[PDB]
Amino acid sequence: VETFAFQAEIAQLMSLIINTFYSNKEIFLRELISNSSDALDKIRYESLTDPSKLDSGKELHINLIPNKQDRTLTIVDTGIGMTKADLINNLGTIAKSGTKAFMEALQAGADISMIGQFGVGFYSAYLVAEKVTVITKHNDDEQYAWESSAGGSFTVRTDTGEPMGRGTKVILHLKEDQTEYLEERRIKEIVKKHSQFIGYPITLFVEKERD
Ligand SMILES: Nc1ncnc2c1ncn2[C@@H]1O[C@H](COP(=O)(O)OP(=O)(O)OP(O)(O)=S)[C@@H](O)[C@H]1O
Ligand SMILES: [Mg+2]
Repeated sequence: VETFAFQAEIAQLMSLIINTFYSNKEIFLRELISNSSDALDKIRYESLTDPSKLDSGKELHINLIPNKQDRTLTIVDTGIGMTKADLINNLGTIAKSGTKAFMEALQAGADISMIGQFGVGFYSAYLVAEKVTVITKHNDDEQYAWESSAGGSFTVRTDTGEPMGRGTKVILHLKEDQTEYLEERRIKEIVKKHSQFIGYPITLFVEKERD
C-alpha cells in the first residue's frame, strides 16, 4: 500500500467541503455521472481506430448501486479507466488551477453546484461520503484501488477484489445523515433533474434502466 499527500489546496478544499455546511449536496451525483460519461467518451473515441480496445468489454454504460446494509452508493462505468499514474496524478497530487478561486467563490456565497466548472468536481463526493474508494481498470494496466477518508492523504494499492473488465467503480461510504441517497426515488429524481442528457445508458439497481 502506498500513501500520498493531497496537494495542499486540494486538501484545503476537502476540509472545507467536510466541515462547512452547504446545501444542494445532491449535485455530487451529477459530478460523478459526468466523470463516467467523460471516461466513456474517451474509450468510445479510442475504439474507433482500435476496436481491440473494447476486448475488455463492448458495452458503454453507467450503473448506480445503492446498498442499504453497507450504507454505500456505488457509481460504476465501463469507461476508459485509470492507470496507477492516472489515479495518483488526477485524483489528488497535482494542483488544479481553479481550486483557490473555487474556495473564494464559496466564501462569497456561490452554490456548491459550481464545483465542476472550477475543475474539482470529484471532491463533491465528500459532501455526502465519509470515505471514498475508487476501483479502476485501464487497458494495459492492472486493477487498482484508490481510497481516502480525507485528512490530507489517500492510498493506492493493487486491487485483488472482483475483476472488472475495464472502467471505474466509485464507492461512496455515506455519512449517517446522508442516507437519503440510498433511496430509489431520491436517486431517480436527482438523475432526472441533473443528468437528463447524458449520452450513455444509466441503470439503477436492482434492474431498472432510467429514461
Ligand atoms: N469515472 C472515471 N473514469 C476515469 N477517470 C476519472 C473518473 N472519475 C474521475 N476521473 C479522473 O479524475 C479527474 C478529475 O475529475 P474532476 O475532479 O471531476 O475534474 P474534471 O472532470 O477533469 O473537470 P470538470 O469537467 O470541470 S468536472 C478527471 O479528469 C479524470 O481524469
Ligand atoms: Mg468531472
